[PDB]
Amino acid sequence: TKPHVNVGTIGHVDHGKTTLTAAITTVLAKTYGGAARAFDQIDNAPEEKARGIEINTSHVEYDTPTRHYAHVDCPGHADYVKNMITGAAQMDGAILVVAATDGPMPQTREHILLGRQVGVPYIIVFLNKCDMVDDEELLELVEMEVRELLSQYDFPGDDTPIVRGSALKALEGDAEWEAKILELAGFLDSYIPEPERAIDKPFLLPIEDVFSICGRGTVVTGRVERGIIKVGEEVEIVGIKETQKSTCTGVEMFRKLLDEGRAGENVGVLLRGIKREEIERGQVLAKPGTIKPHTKFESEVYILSKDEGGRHTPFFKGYRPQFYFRTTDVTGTIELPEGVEMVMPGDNIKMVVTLIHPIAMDDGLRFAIREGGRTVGAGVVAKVL
Ligand SMILES: Nc1nc2c(ncn2[C@@H]2O[C@H](COP(=O)(O)OP(=O)(O)O)[C@@H](O)[C@H]2O)c(=O)[nH]1
Ligand SMILES: [Mg+2]
Repeated sequence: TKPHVNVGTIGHVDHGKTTLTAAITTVLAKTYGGAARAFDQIDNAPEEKARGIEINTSHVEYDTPTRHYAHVDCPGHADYVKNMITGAAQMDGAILVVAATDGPMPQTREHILLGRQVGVPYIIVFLNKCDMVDDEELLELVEMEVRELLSQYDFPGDDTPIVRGSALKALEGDAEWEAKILELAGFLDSYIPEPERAIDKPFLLPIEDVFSICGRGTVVTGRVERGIIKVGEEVEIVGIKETQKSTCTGVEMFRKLLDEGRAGENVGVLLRGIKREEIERGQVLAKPGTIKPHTKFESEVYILSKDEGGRHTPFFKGYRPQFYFRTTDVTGTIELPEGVEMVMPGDNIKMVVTLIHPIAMDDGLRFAIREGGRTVGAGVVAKVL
């Protein structure tokens, strides 16, 4: 029915993220129905588990007349880091909360940096605690500082919606301040475009298995990740080996002959021309010229602490783990930042990875770092080199 959008509040400690998350739920419920959530209920965030990594995060849900929002608010800076790198749902947009009394702070910069790194596509800013500021020239100064900050990290600072308000006075009931929270909900709907449906994205099928039907040819199996493959359409086999071009000669679902295969369907794609021996672990079927194979990439990664089931010892320059992209582990070489000799468990770093085999890759692709068969960390492709 109504579109679902994943948002969240980012910004420095005590700028007003939780108060704002409360005010959003409260004002939207007071204006056009729903259940209002108190500050206390969002503040003491429960602990969530993302494959062994522990993250304190509050998941609040609210509705505007057209959209349904799944909103994340975390207590500490460490949770934001973990959540942006491996968190359950990738943000479609973010609300950057900036206290007009403090202006941009170290975590303001960090969240903006991580946001682009991790591929958060839209940022709306709520200039909080304006009830405390009597100087209009001061508000303009903070606003200009925030727009400069966003532009520094490739966000369109000059075109970013900035709402001047007070999250506390709005949670309190003050109509004049409650208007500004409605203006913010308006920007969520107008500035963040409708999220792209999996079925409307270019066709991609990560290859889970290969078989060869007698007389029909090679069958490649998997769950259609995105788009639609119709019988007769041209396809590319991208991964370890040099990219191959073929044609979908059939689509099968447990004996049922389909004319097409859509996103979320477990399907068997027939390829006339391709031989079984040409298909390798980690290959992908995709709409020709929509994905490129790469070996070298820049990534933002988090290494599990011993407590999270990860290693107890640090790793060094010579570390060569397995990178689990979609279907298989691929061994990679690591380049640590200038001056970094070792990486401790529980740390996050910028890692330049060189895979032994190319992998169909785009910025924003998430992966797992495994040493045995055990997860030692998680990452996101920031830049494809
Ligand atoms: N003056 C003023 N203080 C506010 C406002 N919103 C929140 N605060 C207060 O600032 C403190 C920090 O708020 P909080 O949401 O917990 O910050 P967070 O850690 O960034 O989420 C709390 O004691 C709030 O009541 C506001 O609009 N104006
Ligand atoms: Mg908070």
